[PDB]
Amino acid sequence: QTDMSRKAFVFPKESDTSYVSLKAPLTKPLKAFTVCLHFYTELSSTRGYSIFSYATKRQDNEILIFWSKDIGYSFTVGGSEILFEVPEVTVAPVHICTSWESASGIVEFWVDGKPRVRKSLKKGYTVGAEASIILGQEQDSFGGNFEGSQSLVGDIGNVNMWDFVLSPDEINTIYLGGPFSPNVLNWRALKYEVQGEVFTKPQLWP
Amino acid sequence: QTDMSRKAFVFPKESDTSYVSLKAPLTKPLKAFTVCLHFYTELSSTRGYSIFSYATKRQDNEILIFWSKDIGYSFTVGGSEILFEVPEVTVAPVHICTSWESASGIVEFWVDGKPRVRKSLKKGYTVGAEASIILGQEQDSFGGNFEGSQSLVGDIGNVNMWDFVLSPDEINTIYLGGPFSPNVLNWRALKYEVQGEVFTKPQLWP
Amino acid sequence: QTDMSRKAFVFPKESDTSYVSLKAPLTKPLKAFTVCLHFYTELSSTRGYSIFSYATKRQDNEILIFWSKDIGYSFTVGGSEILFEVPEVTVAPVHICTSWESASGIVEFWVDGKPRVRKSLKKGYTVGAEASIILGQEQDSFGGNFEGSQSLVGDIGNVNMWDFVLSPDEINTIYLGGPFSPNVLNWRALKYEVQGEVFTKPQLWP
Amino acid sequence: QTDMSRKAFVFPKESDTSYVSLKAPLTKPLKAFTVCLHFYTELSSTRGYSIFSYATKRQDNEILIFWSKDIGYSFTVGGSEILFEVPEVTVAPVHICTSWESASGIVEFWVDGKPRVRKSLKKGYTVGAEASIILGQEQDSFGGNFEGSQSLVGDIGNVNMWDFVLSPDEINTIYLGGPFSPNVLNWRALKYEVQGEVFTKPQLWP
Amino acid sequence: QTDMSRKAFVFPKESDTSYVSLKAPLTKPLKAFTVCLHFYTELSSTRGYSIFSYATKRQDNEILIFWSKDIGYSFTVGGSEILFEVPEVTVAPVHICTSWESASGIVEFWVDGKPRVRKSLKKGYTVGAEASIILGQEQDSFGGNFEGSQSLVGDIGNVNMWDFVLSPDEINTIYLGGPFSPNVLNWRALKYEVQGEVFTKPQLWP
Ligand SMILES: C[N+](C)(C)CCOP(=O)(O)O
Ligand SMILES: C[N+](C)(C)CCOP(=O)(O)O
Ligand SMILES: C[N+](C)(C)CCOP(=O)(O)O
Ligand SMILES: C[N+](C)(C)CCOP(=O)(O)O
Ligand SMILES: C[N+](C)(C)CCOP(=O)(O)O
Ligand SMILES: [Ca+2]
Ligand SMILES: [Ca+2]
Ligand SMILES: [Ca+2]
Ligand SMILES: [Ca+2]
Ligand SMILES: [Ca+2]
Ligand SMILES: [Ca+2]
Ligand SMILES: [Ca+2]
Ligand SMILES: [Ca+2]
Ligand SMILES: [Ca+2]
Ligand SMILES: [Ca+2]
Repeated sequence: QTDMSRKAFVFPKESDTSYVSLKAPLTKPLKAFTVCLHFYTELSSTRGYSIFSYATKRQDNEILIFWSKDIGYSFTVGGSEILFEVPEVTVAPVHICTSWESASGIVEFWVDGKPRVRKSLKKGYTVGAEASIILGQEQDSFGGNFEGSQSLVGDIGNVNMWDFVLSPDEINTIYLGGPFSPNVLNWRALKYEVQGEVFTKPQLWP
Repeated sequence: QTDMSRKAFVFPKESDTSYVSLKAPLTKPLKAFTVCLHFYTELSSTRGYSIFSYATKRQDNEILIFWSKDIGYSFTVGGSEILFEVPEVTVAPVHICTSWESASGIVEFWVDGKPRVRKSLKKGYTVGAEASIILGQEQDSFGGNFEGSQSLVGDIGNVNMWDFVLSPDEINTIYLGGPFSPNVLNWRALKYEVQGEVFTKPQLWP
Repeated sequence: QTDMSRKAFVFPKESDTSYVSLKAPLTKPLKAFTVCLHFYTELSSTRGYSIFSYATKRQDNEILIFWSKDIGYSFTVGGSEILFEVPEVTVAPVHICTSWESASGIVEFWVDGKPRVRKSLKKGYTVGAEASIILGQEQDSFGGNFEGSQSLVGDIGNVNMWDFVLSPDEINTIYLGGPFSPNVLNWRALKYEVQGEVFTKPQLWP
Repeated sequence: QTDMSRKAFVFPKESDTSYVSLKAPLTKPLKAFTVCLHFYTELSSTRGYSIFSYATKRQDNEILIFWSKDIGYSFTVGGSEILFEVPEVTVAPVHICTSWESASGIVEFWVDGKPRVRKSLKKGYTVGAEASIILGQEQDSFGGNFEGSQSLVGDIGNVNMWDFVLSPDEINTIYLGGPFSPNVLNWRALKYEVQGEVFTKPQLWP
Repeated sequence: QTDMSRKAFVFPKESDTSYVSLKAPLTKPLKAFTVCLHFYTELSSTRGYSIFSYATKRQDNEILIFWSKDIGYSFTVGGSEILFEVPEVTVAPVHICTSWESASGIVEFWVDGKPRVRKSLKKGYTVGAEASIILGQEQDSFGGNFEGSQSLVGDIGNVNMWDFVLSPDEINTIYLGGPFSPNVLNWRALKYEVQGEVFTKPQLWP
């Protein structure tokens, strides 16, 4: 386990080879999850990019968080998609927490600790446990077929994942930096492999 | 019996079918009232929607608070309508209180604790006590004929109603959240029943 | 005498008949005066209205503070006018103070405690003491012939008047609502008569 | 000598006859100087005006601070001139300090305690002390040839002048109203001759 | 050497002759650096200018920080350039810190203590120690061939340089004016040569 606390991955070039792959010894399929992360990039006015990409052998977009140019955050689970529109994008590091629940299909999207409206997606689905998690790229297969025009450029960090929906009060503790214990994927204890041109640096965000 | 403190109803998809019916003990006709409720929806740019629909067997729009696209809050009692202009709208949860008084016809409308100018409406009218209070839908008959295009999407909560006009000091306490106790419809002691795609979830607003 | 503290007059309808008449104990003519008041109205985008009309047998516009559509605050003394043009207006309660001094003709106009530039009006004039003071209407006879399109809609209150020019420091404490004592017209010791649709209600402002 | 503290001159109408003449005790030519003042006017919407004027038998614009419409502050020494352009202006009192040094020609212009870029002007020149200082008018002969379209309207005060360049730290104590002691022209011990319709009134700026 | 603290160099007119040379005590080639500085100029809307020019006998733009009109900051190493574009610019002093690392090519740019996204430049390059460092001008030969169009006008100071990439925390204390000690170029201990119309004055920025 590597403690990545206060560190961030830097993807400083547009490329299809640069990525990191994050391990998840997860034994059971996800009836719900939350994923939170920090990212920073100036691509938001140039083009879309993959922020977080979870894939399984049956489904290359099993969870994906994706900025889509001139729209906002695409959030898609099980290959079906919703949009959270962002009409005035800004150049700053941004903290997103997203969460999804099978029992109701409710999606929550939180940006910088402010909630977006709850939306419905994939009620009754179940996210596969045998999955490849990739940062820095969008993957179109179980572990590859990355597209250079979908790569992230800039920084990502504080990637945390839970197998349950965090309440609003928990998400405030995340954003404000209280203590917490992610039970699927944990930045304090991350297991990962780095590929290509990717660096670990001090985080820019406070 | 249910105490909904810190919980909100979620209507996560547009339909003609998802709604909740709220029950009131009142049998004395309302010579005045206040209703306060907190809600969050992104429909405000796309289309109109019904925030709070109060029908009586005589009259489908006995009280209604409604958002009209590019107009602002429509408010109506006894089927007669006034408009509160909202020249620009922002995506965030919004708390409104509205109160009406037959003896003067004055309507007050309050948005996030800031008052709109008082207006006259239906002086001398009297709202019927036999009531079908419905959230999430607009009703065009007593408890039915919902127009799906008028449905709410998103969250509603803290629905409280009083048989009298709250003073400005009380209304500030409602918004900032101090102690109070309504006598027509109390969120902390809410008789309700639920139909269709409706969920009770932790409230997104502090 | 009525202490109108915390209370305001509400004019909830257009009419040529809703008004209040304020009685001044005023024997000697005014070589100088100050008037301060709160009002709140949505007419500002739509048409002009009379904030404060002071009339005499010789002159129906002996003092008049008047909003002029797409122009701003007209202030007239003795029927001569100057304009404090406002480039754009916002819907919130407004506090104004106006002072005038015959011995110099200098007018000061204050809005929310911010001074507008001093101007000259009717140097050496003398305002009559035997006056009809009307709130809610503009008058063109001594006490009547109101014009409906000039009537106020919404609220007025904290109407105070002094037979001398307040300094900048006093006018600040008027806006802050500190200790002061008017001597021509006092909201805590008001003598008035109400005609038509007018109501006394809690004030909508701090 | 008169202590004008807390007081300001008021020019309440446009004319070419109202002005006030300030007497400097100075006898030795100025190789450097600073002047600071508060003024307030609405004319910036409409026309240029002479804020501070200094003239000599040989030169009518020996120092002149002048608002040039659609441009900003003109500053001129010895009849040559530079602009500190101002793209956005607002109706409020404004405090300016300007300072000049023959040994470099560097001008500093400070507006509301926030500095403008240093610009060179009349390097090596020398300013005549046998001078008439005028507020309210531009000045085209030693004491006269005023131009009505260049008169100031509104208020002027805190006129202070030093025969040396104040440091940046000193100028902050001016703007924040701390202690200082001018030696060419001192608002706390002023000599002046008021002429025409000019009034001394309590200042509007804090 | 001189302690220049609280003082800045003023370049008050455009020329191809006014410049200062800073004598780095530098002997071993730089595999990384940080340079921080304050500058203030109104040229940013009119034309580009050289903020900090480092050259070696082989290479006239060995490190160059430059403003490109309607583009933003150009940062170049070894003659290769990246843009940190700026869509809106304001007339105020600006503090920049910039860093580069040979081992990765990661460039950081910090404007007023806000980080720009990290970008890749000149991986594996090395920066020569035998160098001419010049402010006020761009240099196209080792110590000369200045272009008037590329001269700085206005003020520059607090120039500090390190032979290593400062962390985000260390860069914050620089912006906040906490204690630090540069090891390549130090404003507390500057060695420099001055040519032409350049002056040392008290700094305008806080
Ligand atoms: C989310 N998205 C559809 C915009 C892009 C990803 O889809 P795909 O390229 O992986 O097929
Ligand atoms: C308020 N409204 C008139 C815009 C919509 C509701 O009217 P209705 O559809 O119930 O007849
Ligand atoms: C509108 N006005 C204040 C300029 C003039 C009003 O004159 P009048 O309508 O009272 O006769
Ligand atoms: C143009 N100016 C306003 C800076 C100077 C005017 O000098 P003058 O010709 O009006 O006396
Ligand atoms: C402006 N620039 C920094 C991109 C290039 C400058 O080239 P040069 O003028 O130093 O030769
Ligand atoms: Ca894919
Ligand atoms: Ca893809
Ligand atoms: Ca209806
Ligand atoms: Ca309907
Ligand atoms: Ca009249
Ligand atoms: Ca009239
Ligand atoms: Ca002149
Ligand atoms: Ca002239
Ligand atoms: Ca060069
Ligand atoms: Ca060059």
